[PDB]
Amino acid sequence: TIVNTTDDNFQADVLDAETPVLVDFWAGWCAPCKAIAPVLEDLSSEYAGKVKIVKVDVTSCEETAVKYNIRNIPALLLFKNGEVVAQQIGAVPRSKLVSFIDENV
Amino acid sequence: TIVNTTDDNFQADVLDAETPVLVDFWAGWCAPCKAIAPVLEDLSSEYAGKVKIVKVDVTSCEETAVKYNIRNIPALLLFKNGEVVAQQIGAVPRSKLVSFIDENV
Repeated sequence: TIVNTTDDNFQADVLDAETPVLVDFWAGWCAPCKAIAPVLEDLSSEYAGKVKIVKVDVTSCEETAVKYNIRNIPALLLFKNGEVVAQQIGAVPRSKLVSFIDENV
Repeated sequence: TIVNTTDDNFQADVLDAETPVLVDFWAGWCAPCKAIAPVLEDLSSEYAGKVKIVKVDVTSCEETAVKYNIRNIPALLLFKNGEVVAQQIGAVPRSKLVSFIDENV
């Protein structure tokens, strides 16, 4: 279960969540972004109930990208209680994604 | 003298030209796209009449960005007679942009 959110739904899907939320900013022209889709699918299942994964398509969500000072994609921002607590900019291997999630639970 | 094109103006502004065309795929949130904007303005004048520079805002031109497999932004694609002859993906210094232009033009 990976929600695709929108500028209008980001409050409900991300900011209002109590489960920590890993937000994936991607675009269809972004090759490294597309390349981490498989690991994000696996991770969404591995961490079910502990972490919610949400995708932001920056083509239709430019306002959201700007609002959170996205400067480069792939960008993965971890939200807790509606605030950004950590981020991983640029694609990294599964092992670094697993370590990024585990330290910031 | 840098033309901002669209999905539907792309053929007339880029593909139909006989002068070589350097296309910069960019977005407003993208930081390296800002990194290279000044040098692009200088190069548009240094190479006036020899290379035309055109900009594609991927936020409103997703179709073009996907069609040309740009990988990430900023993407600098050199076109000659409507075909891509070389490309530089990511920001690079002035000296590498000059060598990129001259080697393929």
